[PDB]
Amino acid sequence: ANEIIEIKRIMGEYNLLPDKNSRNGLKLLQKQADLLKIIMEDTSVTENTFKNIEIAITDIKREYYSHTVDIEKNIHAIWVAGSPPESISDYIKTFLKTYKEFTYYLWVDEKAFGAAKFTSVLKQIAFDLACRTIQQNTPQKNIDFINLYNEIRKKYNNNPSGQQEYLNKLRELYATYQKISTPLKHMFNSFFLENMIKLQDNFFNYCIVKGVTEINDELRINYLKNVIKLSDDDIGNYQKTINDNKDRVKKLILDLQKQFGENRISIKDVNSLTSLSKSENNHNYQTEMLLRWNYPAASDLLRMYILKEHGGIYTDTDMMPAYSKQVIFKIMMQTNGDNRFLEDLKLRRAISDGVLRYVNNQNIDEVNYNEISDADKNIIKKILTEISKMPEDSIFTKINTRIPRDTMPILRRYHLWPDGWNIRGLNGFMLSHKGSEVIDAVIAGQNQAYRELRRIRDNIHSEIYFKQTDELSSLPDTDKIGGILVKKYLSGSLFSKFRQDTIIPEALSTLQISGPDLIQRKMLQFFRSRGVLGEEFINERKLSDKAYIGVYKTTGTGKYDWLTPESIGVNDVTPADESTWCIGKGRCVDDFLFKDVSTLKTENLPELFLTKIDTDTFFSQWSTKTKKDLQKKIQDLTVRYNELIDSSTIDFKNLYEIDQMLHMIMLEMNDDIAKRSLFSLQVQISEKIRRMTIPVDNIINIYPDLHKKNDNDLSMSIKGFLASNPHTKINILYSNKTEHNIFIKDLFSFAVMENESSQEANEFLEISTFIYENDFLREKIEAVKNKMNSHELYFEKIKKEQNTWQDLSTKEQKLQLIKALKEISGNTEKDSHYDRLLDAFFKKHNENIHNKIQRIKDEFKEYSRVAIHNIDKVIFKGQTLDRLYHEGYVFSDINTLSRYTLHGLGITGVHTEENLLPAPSSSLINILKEHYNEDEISAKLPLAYDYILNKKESSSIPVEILNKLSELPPHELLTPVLGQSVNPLGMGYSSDNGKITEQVIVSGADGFDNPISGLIYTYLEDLYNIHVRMREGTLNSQNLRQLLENSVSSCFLTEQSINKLLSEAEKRPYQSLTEIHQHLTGLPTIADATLSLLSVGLPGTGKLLRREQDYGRPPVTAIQDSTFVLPYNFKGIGFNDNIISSAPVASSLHFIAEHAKYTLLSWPEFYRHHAQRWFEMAKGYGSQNIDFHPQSLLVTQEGRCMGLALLYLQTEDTAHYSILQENLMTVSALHQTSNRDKLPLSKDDNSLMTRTYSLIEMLQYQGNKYITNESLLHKTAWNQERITLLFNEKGVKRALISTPNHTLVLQQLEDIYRLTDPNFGHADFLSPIDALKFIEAMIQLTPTLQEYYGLLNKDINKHIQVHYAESDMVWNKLLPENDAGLSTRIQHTTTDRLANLAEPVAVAGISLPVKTLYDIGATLDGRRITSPPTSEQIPSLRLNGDVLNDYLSRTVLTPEQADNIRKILHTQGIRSGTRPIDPEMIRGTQDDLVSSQTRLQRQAT
Repeated sequence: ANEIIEIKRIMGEYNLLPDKNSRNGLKLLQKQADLLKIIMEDTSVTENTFKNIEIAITDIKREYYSHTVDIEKNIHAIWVAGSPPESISDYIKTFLKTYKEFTYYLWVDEKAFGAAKFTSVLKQIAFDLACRTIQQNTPQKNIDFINLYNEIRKKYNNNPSGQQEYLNKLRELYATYQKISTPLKHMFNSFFLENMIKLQDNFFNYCIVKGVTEINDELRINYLKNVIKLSDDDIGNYQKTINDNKDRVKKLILDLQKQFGENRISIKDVNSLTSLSKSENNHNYQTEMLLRWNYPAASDLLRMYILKEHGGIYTDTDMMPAYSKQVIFKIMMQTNGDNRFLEDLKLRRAISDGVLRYVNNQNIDEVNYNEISDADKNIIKKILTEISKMPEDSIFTKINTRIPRDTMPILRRYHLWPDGWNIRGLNGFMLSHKGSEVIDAVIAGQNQAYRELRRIRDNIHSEIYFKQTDELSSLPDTDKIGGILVKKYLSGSLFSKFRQDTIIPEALSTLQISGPDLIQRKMLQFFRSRGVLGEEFINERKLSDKAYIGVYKTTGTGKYDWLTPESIGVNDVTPADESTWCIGKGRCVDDFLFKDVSTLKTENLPELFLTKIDTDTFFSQWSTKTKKDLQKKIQDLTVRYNELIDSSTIDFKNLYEIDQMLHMIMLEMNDDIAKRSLFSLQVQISEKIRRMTIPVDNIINIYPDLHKKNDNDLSMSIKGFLASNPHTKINILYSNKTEHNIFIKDLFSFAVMENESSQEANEFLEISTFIYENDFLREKIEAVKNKMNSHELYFEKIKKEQNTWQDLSTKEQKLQLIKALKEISGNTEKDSHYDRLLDAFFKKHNENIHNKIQRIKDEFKEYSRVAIHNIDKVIFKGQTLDRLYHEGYVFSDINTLSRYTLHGLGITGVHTEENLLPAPSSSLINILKEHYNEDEISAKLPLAYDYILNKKESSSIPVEILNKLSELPPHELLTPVLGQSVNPLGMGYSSDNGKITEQVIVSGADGFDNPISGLIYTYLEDLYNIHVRMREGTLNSQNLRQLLENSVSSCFLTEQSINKLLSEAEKRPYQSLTEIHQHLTGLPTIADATLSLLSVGLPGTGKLLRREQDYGRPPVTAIQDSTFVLPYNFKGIGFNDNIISSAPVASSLHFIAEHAKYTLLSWPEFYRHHAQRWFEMAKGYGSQNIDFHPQSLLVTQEGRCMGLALLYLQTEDTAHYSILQENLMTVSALHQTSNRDKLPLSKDDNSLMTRTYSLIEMLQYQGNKYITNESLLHKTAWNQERITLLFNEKGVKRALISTPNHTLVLQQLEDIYRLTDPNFGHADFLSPIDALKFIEAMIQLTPTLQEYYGLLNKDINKHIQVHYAESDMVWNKLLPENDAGLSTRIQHTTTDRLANLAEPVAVAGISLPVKTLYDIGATLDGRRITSPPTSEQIPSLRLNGDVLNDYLSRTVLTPEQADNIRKILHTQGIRSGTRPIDPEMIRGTQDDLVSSQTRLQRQAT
């Protein structure tokens, strides 16, 4: 019925429109067709009659229409720097002659004539940095390619007479480059692309600091001077190139305007486009300046910008209009039955050359005719003579002018390669009208493609090696892109000599980021999104012939019909094509600018290098005035700045202070070089913030909507997350108060309407049609909504028991509810849907919500992990969210506030409102790709998930695929929450199309500091206060400023904000917290506000991070890798993640036996019985340093202790190793004291323990994932000689020795090989062979130990694996560098902190040091003491019992403090949660004669 009434509404609206041939009419038609398609496909009432289906199909054939729009009379072309004008002018003239009323525009970037020199300088800087990095990562092997390259760079010498020689030498050197091993080539590609990205980011930060709103040539010159030592000769060369290009453009345009008139052809400046400076496009044009390997071609973004802005026809300056009927006919008549002239490229190219010369009144028979037989030469000559005899103005025909609304036809090209016909679309020719939707779709696709390209940098934990086993389809894969860039850099230019088939590298076309293939893909997706109007353009997952232009008939009973094309195209086969630009036409050598990079200013590139400041060289450029004025501030800043940079954790107090004072130094200093140095410091701080990441606690929280009809999606999500990981704790949160308030709202709304089941449906549709046929239509809808909201406001205002108490009972107290509804109603009657039919409605409401909850509970009653929580019981009394619940809050964002409040309370992990699913793993995608196509995976995944979870087989998937899916464990096919990382600022955020939304909130692990949570708490309190003030109707500037005078959220307090807030308050007082947020800040979501809040505490780095968002960089609060997908299209929520191609590797979990021994009380037995044996074995093979630091964190062998192993891989020197060792000892002691003895810890110790455990879990998952993957780490079987030659010859610093149940670490610390086993500690050796023999012997130590490692009664040589990598930055990329400071800082327990200070406190009339008071254990409101209590905290200081009893169990406590403790215990009390202890603090043991001797000796000394 809803579908029928929607049909009626849409027909009513569409027939009354000012112009049906527009966007909204097309949208209405599309949605009508879609819903009618559902209706026909819906067997709701049988299949009706074949006649009804016939009616439906005739109707859908009818309603399509055409809605044709004309095209603007404009022709566009893009001028490319260095293009000779004498070649372009011919095609300009031909297009002007063919199209009479069209206006030709030549688009020229006046401010980028020198961009080629700048880009080449950046490219060679990047290549030299990559070469240096690769050389330093492979010191054992001397790569001769690098030596040859450096030798060539040295022998460059003379510039003017050696540029061509240098280019040719590089051309030959590419052949030598194509000889190194494949991993080296991958290293070059990855490093080269990454270095370009970093250099572009450095240039953009230079633009940010300089405060420039436009990028022009002298800005590039200044940047080059500030980066490299740029001389005056180079600036002269740059300016000469700029002037030469300007003169060429001026000459060309002057000649053309003289011959045709200065009104038909003119010149446009691309900087007039409003899309270059648009924030969404984030300056991808500048990036394309650099990441471009088809130099002679124009840019791909500018075409789309031009077509969107002005519209019309875009053409390349290398193309001619298509021939007319007569020309083709005469060509056939002069060749008889030889169709080779119209199909072979060479012959038609010669014909095109001849016709082009003829039309422009040049020497007709001067055609090249190269490599053409004499007979064909003569035939072409007669053909050209016949054409020349034919009058002009009839040789070229015009393309179709009319066009469907919101579409972009694409030129189609047919070529006759030796292997057959190649038919592809080209971006060389387009048609569009001003502002069509497909242009916007293609632009969005280009932005997404550029974001995905910038993934090797923006993502810390990327992939370096892929094995390139299978690669096809879209392929944005960075490895191939880097390969093409290296090809372009070294081997001159592309297209050299021969290129695959007929000088056409199709692989290039499939690899182009924004080439024709991306446009085709986005057009296909747009047409699919159109609906039932779209399949006319869709032909079996490919674009049909209707989308393209210049389509020839496919059925010519042999070849094609070159007489009557379906649509008219253009003659893209042109003598000035790339076939001449490759060899014949002179290659552009003005685009290269040699620059030796031995003079690189390393200290001015914070993104590339990490520089620690000092007082010697940091001030070697400042002016004397600023010197000795701010030099001292920087000098005493160094000590904190260097330790902040060289740290594993982030101290937010230190960071706040450092950044605030750097910003202060900025604001009060007037200089340009010192400001640049301090900005470099700020950029280093920002990069440090971005590199740090903290784990997530493997918890998913789902806040479902209990009003959706379908409930299988939530069950599917819960089951998928249960199957993804055997430790993922699932929480489902709801709120009885929220739905109760929703029900009351609906009741009041229906009542206030009253103030104004087939039979009931028929009556309602009759009433709706009756009011649609008279004045009640289009006159009271907005009245209904305004009146209901105003009466909701008024009912909120009156505040009776129905409001404050909300009638939470509804058992007997429905009587006053009914009489109140009568009072609010204007019926002045009885039982008017109030005494009757209302109790039934209430019963329906409660039964629906409660049965949904009951089904959710019962379906997962056997799983202890799935917990159903009620929000009303978790929140505290009197909080913001509690007051929102109590007063009555029914806005759609109440769930967002609930997520924020619940995270503030303490529950961590992912928070989401919709039904997320774990992302498919790489194995699942590989299985799917073995039978399907990449574009089909997104549609076939729901069936695969159904079969994996519910075991529901489908007929749409081959049985072999189902068997393969059933073969693998479910947790090998889905990606769990565990292992995901977030920014150290705290809460992350999901994203779409670059922007960040509130669909998913991923919070950091518990224990780690979280500033965003506190900022959100304070800001939500402020928003609630503002809400209350607007509700009361008493708000003005004064009290608004006073209400926000103490909180951080006062940086939004501008005049316009005040005016907007007051106007909105006067318009509609009762508004939502998110709406108030939008009115106050101007940002759409709270997620966008958080960075602004943080910039109050980080005035320098906060603004820098915000300002880098619109320069291509991801938001600092965004998520890189998405392990979640949405359950309606299966698209990742990540910023630059594509789940289909970049799928995460499956992690092999480790499972132990259920009877696993060594509980927490019995684990020390293992060390107790094996430590001495381990020591003897270590001494029996030669070891000068043996140290024991056994762990008590992991009693069982789950994860085979791999997490701990990875921590020992984090260190690379002995000092950091010792720091990590002692910190792990402290954490194990804390864990033993907490869990084994059941003694509560202090807040600091508990947080440290939680952080260490979260890190251990995350590293365990990551290590298990890395072990079972071959591209990342090279697995090897046990072989002593192989391993020792691996360390000696190949060169490896770190390796993991993995057994079935354990993991050992082997490092080359300094010159001494350290073998670490988390049990028994580490042993040092002077040679790898000794370490390997000791490992094998240590395995064969005791049958208990051998069994405990899972090597009992099994061969050792075939069950121990060795894992390593080819270079150490592989390890640096895999291992996260935010390890909570365990490897750099010495973590002090609260007892050590209290012992450090010496200040006894006066408690109960006696003096007691704070350390001893803590050791006794003093609980303030159920929490240990961390600071010395003041005079107002003593009476409330209780005493802990268990801690005290343990304290007596440990120490002897001589009477001199035993009496003091007696006084403390009697004066104070014992907290009820602990147990009482009898006073038995005495000391009378032994004799104090040894005490006499000890004091005698100490006085002696």
